[PDB]
Amino acid sequence: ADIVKNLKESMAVLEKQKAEKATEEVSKNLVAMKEILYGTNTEAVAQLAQELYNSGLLSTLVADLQLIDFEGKKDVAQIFNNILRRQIGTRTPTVEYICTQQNILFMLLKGYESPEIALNCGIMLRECIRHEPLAKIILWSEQFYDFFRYVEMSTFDIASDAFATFKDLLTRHKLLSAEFLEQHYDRFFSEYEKLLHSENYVTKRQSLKLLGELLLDRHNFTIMTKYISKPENLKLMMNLLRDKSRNIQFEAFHVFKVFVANPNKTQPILDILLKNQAKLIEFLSKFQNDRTEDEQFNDEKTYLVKQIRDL
Repeated sequence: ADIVKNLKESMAVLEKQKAEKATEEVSKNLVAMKEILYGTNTEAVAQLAQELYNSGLLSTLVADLQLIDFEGKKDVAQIFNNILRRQIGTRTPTVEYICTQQNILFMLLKGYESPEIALNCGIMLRECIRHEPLAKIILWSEQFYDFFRYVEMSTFDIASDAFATFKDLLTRHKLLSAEFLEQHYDRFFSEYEKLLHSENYVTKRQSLKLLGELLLDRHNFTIMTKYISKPENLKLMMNLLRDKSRNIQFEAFHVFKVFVANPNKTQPILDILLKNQAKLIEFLSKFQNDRTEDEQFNDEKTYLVKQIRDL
């Protein structure tokens, strides 16, 4: 693959500070590689693989993102996600590759900090997370907690893009995810509490929704038992219940409804509910009654009311 090497040569030229001739070579080979890569997803022409991996192209394309023009950056993402999906027999060679070249993952993560390459970075990153091995390397790294900064990042676009990656990492692979959340409880949920206190509307919303999703998965049962035993967390759901915004309240309900539904509430949790019994009934009875379509919701409300009434 002359192409692989010309792209690397052509990119090394850009990497300094001719630019037109290289800027134009780079696009061209970017287009050629896209064009080669449109064929199928174990024969001696695994020499092409050995060649790709050896050349270090996949890092350079990621590391050099910023020297590349806007349509170029889409090509890179496309090229890259294409190489990462390919299978040789049962293995996924690129997955094993990046296991040995972890800085590819950490460069992609770090891209959310660059408004000019954020969105390409997330495209490549969500493609990596598809693979338990790379998700695992990202979950167990300290760089993971950068997501709490990025999701409140800047512009709407990026922040929503970071969150989707955030979300996927925490839900796609259940056993690994449950495992992360158990080993990192205090740290993770202290950081998550900060998100719940956010003044940003999209932030509380997304986080609330994800929270309830995290807590209702049977894989996270212990994470959950714990979380719903903390008076502090309950007061937080309850205060989110009176948020000026009907979408926040709705999401807070779904976290709230878990604290109450739990057959064994710790004494502190019980006591909170009882302290505010009358006020709870009065809230629930009036709470978003115009939402009639959602049967499960109506039922949940009607149950909490009895439970509470039944304390």
